[PDB]
Amino acid sequence: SEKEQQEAIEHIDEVQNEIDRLNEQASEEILKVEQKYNKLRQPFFQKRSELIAKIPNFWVTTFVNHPQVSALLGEEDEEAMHYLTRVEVTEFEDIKSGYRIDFYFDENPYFENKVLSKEFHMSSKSTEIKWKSGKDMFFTWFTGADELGEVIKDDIWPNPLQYYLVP
Amino acid sequence: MSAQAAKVSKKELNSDETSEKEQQEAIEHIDEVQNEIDRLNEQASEEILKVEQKYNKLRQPFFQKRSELIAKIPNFWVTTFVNHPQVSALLGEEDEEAMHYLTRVEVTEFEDIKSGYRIDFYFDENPYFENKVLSKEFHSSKSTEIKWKSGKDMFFTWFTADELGEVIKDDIWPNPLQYYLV
Ligand SMILES: OC[C@H]1O[C@H](O[C@H]2O[C@H](CO)[C@@H](O)[C@H](O)[C@H]2O)[C@H](O)[C@@H](O)[C@@H]1O
Ligand SMILES: OC[C@H]1O[C@H](O[C@H]2O[C@H](CO)[C@@H](O)[C@H](O)[C@H]2O)[C@H](O)[C@@H](O)[C@@H]1O
Repeated sequence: SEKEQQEAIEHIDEVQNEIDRLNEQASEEILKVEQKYNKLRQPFFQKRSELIAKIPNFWVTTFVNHPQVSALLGEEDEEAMHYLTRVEVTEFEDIKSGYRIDFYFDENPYFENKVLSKEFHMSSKSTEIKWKSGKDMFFTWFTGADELGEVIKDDIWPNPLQYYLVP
Repeated sequence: MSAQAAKVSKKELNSDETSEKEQQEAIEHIDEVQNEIDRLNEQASEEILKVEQKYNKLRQPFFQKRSELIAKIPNFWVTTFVNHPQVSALLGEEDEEAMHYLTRVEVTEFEDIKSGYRIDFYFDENPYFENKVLSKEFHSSKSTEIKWKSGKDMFFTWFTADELGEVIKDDIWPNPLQYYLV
């Protein structure tokens, strides 16, 4: 029994080793699916970008019509957001590495930066905002950072029209 | 006819046609592109579901075997829990004494046509309650009514949710052995 309990635990160790290999294989095959479809989708996101450029205030309105993102938007934040021209989400090619969100802003009284970028690593890198005279204030989320990041990546990004078109 | 044509002319001319139209056209063209995106999302989804079904079937006999082996080791699950940083903190010295009678944990997920998951806790005969199995389901959660013995009423507040359930399901279930040892 003291030996039998010992036999059982070695046997548990071996079964768990098989479990672990199978958990690893499943994760790898899933990740490859995501890597595959991230590549196939890229020409359509590019095209979709060009079309959104023809709808002024597309990204502001999309954000405003999203219950979670709106909770993140103060008065001046939303005014700054009027210079918001384009949002891109790019997942790193291997997917596991993380992703980046780019926010393009037209020339504005708030900051010098053309693009404000937030990167997520699997760790969080963001653009330093070159605020203009006395403008230093959403933009705090900029500097948990991954909740709004996931909302944009996973909710808004696949179908932003779902929010644009629905007050 | 003259008066009718006058009304018609006024209506069609007098009664924007750059910016509005541009917008409306763009929206229709974005929808077209979305349809391509959605088909791709659906293909990926299907692919991931086929991968998940395959490895689920591969994994199952091993998790079955692992449970039967676990039942031969006294204290496996207390030791696993006491060694887990978040479950350990919820165990008083009492709940720990009770968990010595805990022979078996099962986590069963029903995802296909969502019904959440279930954790079943099997106990040998013990001084604290009558129940052979204490279960909890999370979809927001159903739980076994514990039939305490006589002033034995006591972690087991959990059966009166999300965080602990997720910990056991997501952390410990796939590999309890890393806590049992480490
Ligand atoms: O792989 C299955 C998922 O496909 C979509 O999500 C991926 O594609 C999106 C763009 O269409 C990305 O924003 C996202 O990060 C990717 O995970 C779909 O939105 C999901 O519901 C599917 O499960
Ligand atoms: O298809 C049989 C069952 O597969 C899944 O369950 C197995 O895989 C899980 C992790 O992938 C293990 O945690 C579980 O113990 C295995 O039995 C699925 O969760 C079940 O609903 C399926 O019946």
